[PDB]
Amino acid sequence: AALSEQLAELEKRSGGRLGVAVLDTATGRRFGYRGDERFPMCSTFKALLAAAVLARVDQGKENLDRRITYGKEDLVDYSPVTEKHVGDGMTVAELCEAAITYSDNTAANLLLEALGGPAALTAFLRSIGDNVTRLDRWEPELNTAAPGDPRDTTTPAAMAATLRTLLLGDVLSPASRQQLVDWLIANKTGDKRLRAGLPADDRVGDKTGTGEHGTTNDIAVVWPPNHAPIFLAVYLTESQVDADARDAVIAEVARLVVAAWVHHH
Amino acid sequence: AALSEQLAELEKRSGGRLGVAVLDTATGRRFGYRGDERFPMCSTFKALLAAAVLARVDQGKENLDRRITYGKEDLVDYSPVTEKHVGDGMTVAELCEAAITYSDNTAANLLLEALGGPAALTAFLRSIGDNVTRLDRWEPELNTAAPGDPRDTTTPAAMAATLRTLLLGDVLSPASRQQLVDWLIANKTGDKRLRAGLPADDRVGDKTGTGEHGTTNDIAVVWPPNHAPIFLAVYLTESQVDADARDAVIAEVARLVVAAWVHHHH
Amino acid sequence: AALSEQLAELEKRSGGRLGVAVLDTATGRRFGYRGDERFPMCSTFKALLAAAVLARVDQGKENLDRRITYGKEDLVDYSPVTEKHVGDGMTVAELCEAAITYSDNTAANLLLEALGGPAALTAFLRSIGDNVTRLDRWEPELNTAAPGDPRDTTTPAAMAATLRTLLLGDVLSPASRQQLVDWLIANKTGDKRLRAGLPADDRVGDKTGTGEHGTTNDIAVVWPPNHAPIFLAVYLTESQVDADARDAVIAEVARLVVAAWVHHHH
Ligand code: NA
Repeated sequence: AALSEQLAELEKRSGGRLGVAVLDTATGRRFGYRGDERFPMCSTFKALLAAAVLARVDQGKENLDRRITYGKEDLVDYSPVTEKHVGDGMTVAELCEAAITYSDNTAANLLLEALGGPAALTAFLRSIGDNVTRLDRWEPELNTAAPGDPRDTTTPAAMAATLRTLLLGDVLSPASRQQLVDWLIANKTGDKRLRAGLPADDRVGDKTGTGEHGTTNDIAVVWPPNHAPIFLAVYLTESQVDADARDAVIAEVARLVVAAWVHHH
Repeated sequence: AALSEQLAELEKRSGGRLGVAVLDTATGRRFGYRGDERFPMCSTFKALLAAAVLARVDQGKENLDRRITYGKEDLVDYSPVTEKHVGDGMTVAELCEAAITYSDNTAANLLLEALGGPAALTAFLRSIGDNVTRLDRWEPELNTAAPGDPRDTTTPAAMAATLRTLLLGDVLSPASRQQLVDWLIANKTGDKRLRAGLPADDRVGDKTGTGEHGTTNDIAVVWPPNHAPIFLAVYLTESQVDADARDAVIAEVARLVVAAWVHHHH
Repeated sequence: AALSEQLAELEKRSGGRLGVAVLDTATGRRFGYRGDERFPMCSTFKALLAAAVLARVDQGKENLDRRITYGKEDLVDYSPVTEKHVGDGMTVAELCEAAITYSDNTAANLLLEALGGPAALTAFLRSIGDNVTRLDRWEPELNTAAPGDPRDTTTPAAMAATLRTLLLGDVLSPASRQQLVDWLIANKTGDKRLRAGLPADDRVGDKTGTGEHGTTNDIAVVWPPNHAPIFLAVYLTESQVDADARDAVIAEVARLVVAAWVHHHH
């Protein structure tokens, strides 16, 4: 396969370990490069976090309008949205929007205790047939991305399959599926990653992840024109190139994937 | 409200952080002073622990007559009932009664074991719509009550609303609801707190909490004569006065809330 | 009871603490020697781990054919099967077979991950009415078997009753019940323990456990000829004799139990 050889070369240039999974729901075709290896998910877990909250909203156990207040001691790093509402708090819906579109870390911590902690998120994932993904820690510790540590990891194939189930399955109500899609489409953190390499007329929703040990992740749902959605999970870790080059690797994966798919047609 | 100002002055005299929530089920009237701030709940969680046990009994995954045995090495501090039954053990019902009416710490640990741990209690609370309260540790570490630590915390408003759903809603069976009510009414540890400030003809059940960093708590269900229950959750932490004065702060909160309620009518 | 006196003297020969539980499903008779006390499970938990995985297969949330891959660095000690499939991985069914019949430790960790962790296994046991057994750690730490540590423990009576409900109750589908039975019957690690002392015409399935502090365990389901199943949970810890002599204690428990049952019938 030419795409696998292309990704192996791109992986070698990055100096780290690269994981790619593609799921085309029009064809059923799947592609994987290290698709069944574990990678630190980092903030890419926040897409699953909002899904578990929306499921509880569907169950009548949670309300998007419920207001959550907090103090300045509850703020952790990379919280550009929650740092502004120490005085008035934020609603659950506003916290999910901040956690997805701005990768707000404190918002994720507040939503995690709304669920009951990382084990509750893992249990929700087990409840929908994801027997692979696991969340173990809170922010910011879940971003350590140490080699050999299975904590807070997923595989590209499992993540892509889980999002297909979340966005297109019967797990969430039609209202919450659309809300999760709307949040991912409105992401502001991934202009340099998968979105950069995708054709401009593609409708894209995505959630990014960044961690230590040169970790750069991006997960997307892609709607080509008059085309069923394509799910894409890219994970890069242990890489030796700088932050901008790691983003370009993700963008390069997008270009390689699209160019592999123009051959299938 | 004059009550908010009165509690502000009482909070000032306490030197700490005071949290108050009132839930009046006869009218629907609610009141809160820092009702949405997190407080170390300490032993007040044992009311929710017993409810989670009773829910599993209603579930017939648990039996109130089931006997649990333990050794002296399993005893933690302040366990006045469980320390007397190292030889013969205690039933689940006896452990719940000991955990509520005497705030027995080892009894709480054994019941947490019967649940499957603090995360199992949190999961039960999430199953009944409490998205705020969390238990994270066992006895006695859950009582460290460090400022800024969200572990083992609740808010006054959440605890009052959860106590209401457990005692009035249909989370528990009628028999289980009456049993939890009976345990709370039979409490022996809270005579100097909310009970002290309430009118004598009030039917009251309560659960106390005490911890480090000058922490003194009390949650209660109060039935005035010919009156639907009123749920009351009071949390004091970081206070700078001794334990006797902290109990007096809780008793004064009951006096102020009652005085505010009678002024609401006459 | 003579069997109680006999187990008492045998316990003292072992130099440690001995726990025995018998559950005869033909008559309902149950026997216990320290059947209420907690013992470190060690690998005996893997029988419950496979049941929890089989329950999810019944629910359609897991597939026995699902392949799991792992790396060289993921292997822990005592992993005779998993160490040969770093390249090709293994299916869930293959991991359950290795975890049960060879007591493979890495296979158990991979299956614990498929569940969501030790707390997920404990939650499954609470869901079927086992309010006693708890798993807290992963391999190999769960085999520490420190005296007084309630982590990763069960009681003989709870394990026998749980094994009974898993193999004969409505928890699992008949297909997964038969699969769990077939795995236990195919165990390769218990020839020197309970199986050694049982009559040769008995059909036996078992799961062994071994840990530090001289811990030697074995749980079994025993089919005598034309007789309903008998469940037997034997736990030994803090033993002062070597590994072979600890194995011989378990075999002697089987001999003592069978002889006592011979007296029950005649
Ligand atoms: Na004892």
